[PDB]
Amino acid sequence: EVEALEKKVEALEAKVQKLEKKVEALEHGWDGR
Amino acid sequence: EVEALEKKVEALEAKVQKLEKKVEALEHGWDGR
Amino acid sequence: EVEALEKKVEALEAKVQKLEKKVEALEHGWDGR
Repeated sequence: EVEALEKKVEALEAKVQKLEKKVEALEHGWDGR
Repeated sequence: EVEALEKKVEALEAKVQKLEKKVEALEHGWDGR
Repeated sequence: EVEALEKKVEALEAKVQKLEKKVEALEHGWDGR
């Protein structure tokens, strides 16, 4: 498990980082969005 | 721990998938949103 | 690993909770957003 868990957590971290950026752009209205 | 960790990661994956869909709908403006 | 995994999952849970709130505010248009 622990190896599989490591991979899924790393996937999630990448996805959470991208969502934070997208949501921060939506909240601030960057680039006319 | 490892059993608890598995459950929380699975919860997070579901939540991250729903957030991606919602944010992709906000970014693309689907359905007048 | 398992200790490191616990910390990253906890970080992710906090971040996912904040994103849910922000996205729910964007979807519902709370506070004129």
